[PDB]
Amino acid sequence: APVPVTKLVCDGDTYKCTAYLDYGDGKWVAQWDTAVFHTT
Amino acid sequence: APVPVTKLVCDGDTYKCTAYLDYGDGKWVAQWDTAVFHTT
Amino acid sequence: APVPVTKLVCDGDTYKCTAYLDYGDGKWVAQWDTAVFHTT
Ligand SMILES: C[C@@H]1O[C@@H](O)[C@@H](O)[C@H](O)[C@@H]1O
Repeated sequence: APVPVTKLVCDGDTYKCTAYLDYGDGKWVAQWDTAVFHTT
Repeated sequence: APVPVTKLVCDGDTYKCTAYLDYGDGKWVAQWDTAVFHTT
Repeated sequence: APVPVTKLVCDGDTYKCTAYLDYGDGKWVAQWDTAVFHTT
């Protein structure tokens, strides 16, 4: 299936972004490595 | 030059994450792999 | 800690997504590599 993403967050401690999914009981997420930094 | 992401979707079987780009003919996408899992 | 992504863009020539983050002076972002392409 194609599973819709509801919203995103990212964490500078873990260097993970997390997508909340519209699926099942509402507590599934998708997660991936990201860089995080203060820009200019 | 960066363009808006219109939406995110996530495949149920591969956990491939697809971002639909607002640009030109509307058929451009971005893609990456993710880990999907169930939380508390 | 997880902070909201307020905006999401993708850059075709760099193959990078940039997430803008709701934190601090508002210049925090997150970035990851992506495949970019035109769909059928
Ligand atoms: C965007 C920020 O990134 C790092 O500085 C973290 O220590 C914060 O919790 C926040 O996630």
